[PDB]
Amino acid sequence: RFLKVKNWETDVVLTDTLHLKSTLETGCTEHICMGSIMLPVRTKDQLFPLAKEFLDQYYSSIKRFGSKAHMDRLEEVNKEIESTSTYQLKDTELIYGAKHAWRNASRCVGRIQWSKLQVFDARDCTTAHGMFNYICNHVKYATNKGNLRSAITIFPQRTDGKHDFRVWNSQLIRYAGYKQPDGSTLGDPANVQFTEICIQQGWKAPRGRFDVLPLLLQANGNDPELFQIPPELVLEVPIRHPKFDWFKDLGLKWYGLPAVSNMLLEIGGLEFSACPFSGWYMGTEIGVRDYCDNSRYNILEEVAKKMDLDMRKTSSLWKDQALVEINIAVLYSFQSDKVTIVDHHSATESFIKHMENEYRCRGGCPADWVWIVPPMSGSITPVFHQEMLNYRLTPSFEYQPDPWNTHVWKG
Amino acid sequence: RFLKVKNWETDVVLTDTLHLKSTLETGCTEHICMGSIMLPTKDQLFPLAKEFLDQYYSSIKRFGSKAHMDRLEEVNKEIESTSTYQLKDTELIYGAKHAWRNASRCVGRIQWSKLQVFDARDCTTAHGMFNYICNHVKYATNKGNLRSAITIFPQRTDGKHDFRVWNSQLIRYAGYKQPDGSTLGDPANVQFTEICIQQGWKAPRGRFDVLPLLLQANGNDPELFQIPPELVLEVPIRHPKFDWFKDLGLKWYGLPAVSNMLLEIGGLEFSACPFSGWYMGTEIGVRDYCDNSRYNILEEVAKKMDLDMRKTSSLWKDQALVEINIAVLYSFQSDKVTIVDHHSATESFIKHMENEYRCRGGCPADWVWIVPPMSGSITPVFHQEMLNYRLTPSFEYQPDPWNTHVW
Ligand code: HEM
Ligand code: HEM
Ligand SMILES: Cc1cc(N)nc(C[C@H]2CNC[C@H]2OCCNCc2ccco2)c1
Ligand SMILES: Cc1cc(N)nc(C[C@H]2CNC[C@H]2OCCNCc2ccco2)c1
Ligand SMILES: C[C@H](O)[C@H](O)[C@H]1CNc2nc(N)[nH]c(=O)c2N1
Ligand SMILES: C[C@H](O)[C@H](O)[C@H]1CNc2nc(N)[nH]c(=O)c2N1
Ligand SMILES: [Zn+2]
Repeated sequence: RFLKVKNWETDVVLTDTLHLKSTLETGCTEHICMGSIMLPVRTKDQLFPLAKEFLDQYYSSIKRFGSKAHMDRLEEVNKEIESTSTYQLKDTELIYGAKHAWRNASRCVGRIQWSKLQVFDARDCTTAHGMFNYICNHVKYATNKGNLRSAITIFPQRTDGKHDFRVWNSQLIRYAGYKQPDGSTLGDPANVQFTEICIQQGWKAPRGRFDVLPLLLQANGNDPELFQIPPELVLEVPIRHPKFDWFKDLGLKWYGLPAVSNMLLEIGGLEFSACPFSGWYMGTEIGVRDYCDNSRYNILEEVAKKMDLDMRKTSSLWKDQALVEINIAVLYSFQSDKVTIVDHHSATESFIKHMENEYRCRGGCPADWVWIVPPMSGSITPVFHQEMLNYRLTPSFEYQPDPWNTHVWKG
Repeated sequence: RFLKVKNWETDVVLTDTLHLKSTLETGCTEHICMGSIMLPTKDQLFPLAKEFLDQYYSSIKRFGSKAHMDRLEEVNKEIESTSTYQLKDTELIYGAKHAWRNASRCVGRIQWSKLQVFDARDCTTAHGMFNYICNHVKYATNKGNLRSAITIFPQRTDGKHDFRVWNSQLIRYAGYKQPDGSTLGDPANVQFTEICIQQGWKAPRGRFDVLPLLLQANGNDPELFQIPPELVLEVPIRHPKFDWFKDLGLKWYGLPAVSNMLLEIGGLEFSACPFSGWYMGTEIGVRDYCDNSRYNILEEVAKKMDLDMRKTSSLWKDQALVEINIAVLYSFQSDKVTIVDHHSATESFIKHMENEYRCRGGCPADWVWIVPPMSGSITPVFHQEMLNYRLTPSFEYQPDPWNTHVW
């Protein structure tokens, strides 16, 4: 079957056939659309089909489908599964699998870059100290003194689900949040519970507004351990505005490396529960979401105060005005310090080009409109006007429960 | 079967049960989400009538009463005999209000129970339709103090005698392609403008010419009518800070009035049912003015502001966007023409959602449409999970008449 999507700005119509290779479920039915829902131990029986499907994709991609090498690899994996109940990926397969999980990530606007991903194979890791060393190396490599390079580090796969590797941090680099007795929050309100966990584990908290959190690392199902990333490895950007000289005195900064560390990478039915990955920022992630969400740094009022905007009625659009100025500041600051960043106009235009190329060469590009459209200035970006089809392909990145909710404490 | 929605800003979780009363289909499957797609007999009619009358009698707390059983019988007899049926005034009013209540793409539904319903089921000609519509327009406008209204023309019969308003909205501006290759006025309306001309219209050929109504009664050929200009309330656009803003020569109309949809009530189809409310500022300032395929005014405005248009990262589009939208709101407010900003309308919609969850067990909502086209995440609806499903009575899209009609 064929499905069409239209761009309502250009009248360009694309035809999706790739959705036919979709296995996982969306959450939607013919009677309900769950498109705006945020969050909607394997046996041998379920594993060989998943392995076979993956290896068929891999071998097609290298133009060796049905070759002796393809057939021998199927037989070898087959035997490994029946005898050991799992299997190991070849290095080439791991790399392919990680690149494809990114390519298939329908909530990611940055996918034009998918084929340029440095993969660090950390499957020989055994301890939390080992994980710390791997993660420092990834941070240093990815940071590259401001010239950011995409990377992912992949720790050993799940076995019985009792021996999981996990990074407890939601991102490798984030700021602490501290709930005060008066109910106000110092730092990032998103990180309060995690900060509290770190403190209980023995972290000495400086208790400021931008304290970089320690890494909390779990190897082989053991209790997690704390490590401080060397500060010289944490690139940060002080935020200033090109025209407003008082902007610097708001005391804002942000880190340059966006690096998600709490997702699960599935490749050929194997589950990599610790697979931190990083790219570079789109400005709005910081300027809109991190700074201006009511439940995050919430700076809108203080900025608009300083700008002397009319704040007595929402219809003056003071919030919208202060919002644009903050986002100008973020982009100006990163550019001035030569730290890679992309604005939402550039990123969305590139995404449309990527999506069109994917339809031509791949037969489709699963995309989640709710996530792809930037959180300011939606309709003056081309993605707002682009119909998208959302479906799930593997290899993939998936959510998983927070480890403090499930971990069996050893003591 | 029972579904949760969470607001990620406030942690408020609501439980939806209303979706189980859902009739029509979404376009989505377990394999594919089509959430961002814009447009995805006697035997058939009785279940539809019964479903509707049950909910009606339930609403007036008379479910299972003799009057309920008697009406279901009377409608059954009428369908068996005539192949259709007629709604009581009370049913028509209830049905229209509920089609609005059920409109998953509408942010303004807190207002759904204050809808003036004009019953135009006795209309027979296009001049009649014109009269009804002028009366609707004048009532709704109310000298700037806008009141929500719908006018309901006769229902479909055999489908060869359709009433239709060919216009997409009652009030829109003409669009003309130039020898130049550019577009004068609204590029969205070029095809409709040519159809008007093809049928005789005296196109003044300007940037903001109120289109004529093109009205089809009883399946006949449509006829042209100019709405009396004193009935079309328009607003000149100026900025509270920028004295140069007026020189762009921008104006818009005060009355948003969709006229091309189909109202379905109890299986009956009302193919001409123009309805109107009042604007949310972004519809004009973001969409009408700034879409590239619309008036597309960002470049001109940015130039007048003397912003750096060399690089996208100066956010010159975003700066101008905000100013254009401040101007729209300021102008309407200054001329006392009802308008709502996107902060206010979305805050109201959240309150409405909570009311609907509490009093009805849910509220179908299409996040893609509900979140405003600017400043998305600084409005509360951005952080609100929404379930989208189709309830009846409903408003539905229908084919443009010029493709269907035979002359
Ligand atoms: C190279 C520069 C990149 C840019 C500008 C970018 C952009 C983004 C943005 C803006 C989001 C939404 C984030 C949010 O709102 O929470 C996102 C999501 C995501 N991206 Fe990227 N991305 C990049 C690289 C990467 C890389 C290297 C990977 C993995 C190898 C990746 C995989 C993902 C995934 C799985 C999501 C969904 C996250 C979630 O559900 O929370 N992206 N991307
Ligand atoms: C009273 C003030 C109202 C406000 C502020 C409002 C707000 C809106 C907005 C912003 C849209 C999106 C339109 C677009 O982006 O193209 C919309 C759509 C819609 N509204 Fe309302 N609305 C109001 C009254 C009404 C009334 C009176 C009705 C019917 C009785 C109605 C039914 C609908 C329907 C069916 C849609 C979807 C239209 C489509 O799919 O193109 N609304 N509403
Ligand atoms: C690799 C990468 C690159 C990039 N530009 N942005 C990201 C996303 C990071 C940087 N900004 C927000 C954060 O995402 C956090 C995870 N997504 C939100 C979420 C929270 C719960 C479920 O989904 C990741
Ligand atoms: C009753 C009403 C009130 C209001 N504030 N806004 C509207 C919507 C009007 C005023 N601005 C856009 C237009 O709707 C056009 C129809 N929707 C867009 C569309 C185009 C094709 C399919 O769907 C209607
Ligand atoms: C409820 C809603 O799905 C939720 O707030 C989503 C909307 N779109 C988003 N889009 C991006 N890129 N990131 C997000 O966190 C969200 N949040
Ligand atoms: C393709 C996409 O669905 C399309 O651009 C939609 C997005 N959201 C919208 N939202 C509203 N309110 N009105 C619209 O016309 C649209 N257009
Ligand atoms: Zn869906």
